[PDB]
Amino acid sequence: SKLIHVPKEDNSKEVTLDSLLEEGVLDKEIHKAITRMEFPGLTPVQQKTIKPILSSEDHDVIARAKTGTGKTFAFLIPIFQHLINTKFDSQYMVKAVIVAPTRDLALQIEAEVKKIHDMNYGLKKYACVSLVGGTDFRAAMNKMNKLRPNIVIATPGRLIDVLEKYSNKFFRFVDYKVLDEADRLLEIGFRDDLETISGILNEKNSKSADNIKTLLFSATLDDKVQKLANNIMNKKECLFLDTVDKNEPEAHERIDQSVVISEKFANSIFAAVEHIKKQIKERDSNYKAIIFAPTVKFTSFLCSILKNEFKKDLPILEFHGKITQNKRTSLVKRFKKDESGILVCTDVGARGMDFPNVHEVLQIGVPSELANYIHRIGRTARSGKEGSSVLFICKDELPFVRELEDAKNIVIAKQEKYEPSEEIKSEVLEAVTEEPEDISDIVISLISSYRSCIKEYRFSERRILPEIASTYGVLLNDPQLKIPVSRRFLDKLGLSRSPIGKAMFEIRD
RNA sequence: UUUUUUUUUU
Ligand SMILES: Nc1ncnc2c1ncn2[C@@H]1O[C@H](COP(=O)(O)OP(=O)(O)O)[C@@H](O)[C@H]1O
Ligand code: ALF
Ligand SMILES: [Mg+2]
Repeated sequence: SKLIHVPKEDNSKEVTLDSLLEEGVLDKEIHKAITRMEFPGLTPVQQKTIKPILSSEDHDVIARAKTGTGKTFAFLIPIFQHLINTKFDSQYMVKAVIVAPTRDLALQIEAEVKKIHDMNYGLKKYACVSLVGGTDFRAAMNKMNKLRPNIVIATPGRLIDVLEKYSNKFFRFVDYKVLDEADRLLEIGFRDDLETISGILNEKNSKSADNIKTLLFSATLDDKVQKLANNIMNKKECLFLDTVDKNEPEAHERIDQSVVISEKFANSIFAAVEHIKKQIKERDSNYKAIIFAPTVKFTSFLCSILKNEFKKDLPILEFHGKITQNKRTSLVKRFKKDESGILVCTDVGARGMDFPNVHEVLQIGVPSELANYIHRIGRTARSGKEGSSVLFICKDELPFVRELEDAKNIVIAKQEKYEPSEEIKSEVLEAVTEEPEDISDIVISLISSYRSCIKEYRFSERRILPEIASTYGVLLNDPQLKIPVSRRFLDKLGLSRSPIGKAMFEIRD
């Protein structure tokens, strides 16, 4: 299919809510809802996408725009307009399906639809239901039946669950599907799900297999995503609407990025603690920050340390995929409203989540994928606000920083070294209540996460894996102590003949 | 001794 590039333009005419109303693109009812939100104007991605999405041209749309620049309303506004344009046709049926890679993001998008409803009660007739895992299936279906929604927001697993059973009842008249965080949804482990979803919707569509228009949105995408999305794009033309220059870095330029380089992975823990201590003092506890970590077990560990250090000064919130969904949703609601606090999380929170007025993003170690560096730091400096980010890594993780330069043109100007005092080490370690077995579990989770990104980040296996493993000895305050394991466990890892394995583990069988 | 997410509360 024919890809049509519409690159970034400097001196193009400003599109406004009024201009779109006057032009007949937007109806008064959606104009009213968005005007009442009192935004200074429409963001660049909103100006670029609203009219093309609503065009009668037989095309799909790909849109790229930086983190926090209003991509959500860029698709929600034209979706609502479509519902108004076709309001007397198939009025009890789902016309738009929006898919997101995390449950909390799907639920946030639903909350944004409700904000549109609250600014104009006349839009409540275009109802919305979320279909996400970790919620009661029957309760959600009762809501589908009661509200007969025109908009569904979903995560892939639960959507497939519902579609296998109820595609005929609600989904035979879909006109749009949206992949939010599109590049994430087309990686391995989501791509097959999106192809399943797309196939069902196309097969069940009452008009034709190519009726559905597909919209892809992300801060991180290019021409390669069209290839990955080939099996789910129906139309003969695809419009690529880009608000970022070809060679311009995808990271938001307003973020003051820095990197703090330690000799050892574990030292990044002490560096982050001292950094947070300094920010709390200098800002007089007026501090809202998000700190990312590589694994669930390490995130939980890091939370314990930060509570011991800082619970007297700020709330510390624990956010990852093993937190119950009820608690995930409640903590997201709280951290959205709170003026201060520290959110400690995995990449479950890297993309999409909009927590207003976060001052700083912190990272201990590397993200789960290169693109998530851009999204992680993009949790700050949203909707025209300022922000800073600090990457805490060890020397053996430096090839990640080089890959950011080579692959994404991201060059972090501020770089500094860190070495922990014996005082901070004692302070942090003495409060740790985890047993050795728990510490082993935590460090092993890190070994596995780092092993999976060696190729992508061009790490030296022989250096990074022993360094990560040595965290066990650092945390137990004995640097020659290796991780005690069995022979069969070493065999499962495939390291029973490796010198790398001998450096990491002691066969205490 | 589940590396980040992602149905199985259908
Ligand atoms: N036109 C606008 N002007 C200012 N802020 C906006 C505008 N549109 C949306 N926002 C706000 O910007 C924030 C980030 O939007 P979001 O859609 O989450 O960003 P993205 O999806 O591009 O990362 C939200 O709080 C949203 O309400
Ligand atoms: F691009 Al986003 F939250 F969707 F930063
Ligand atoms: Mg978004």
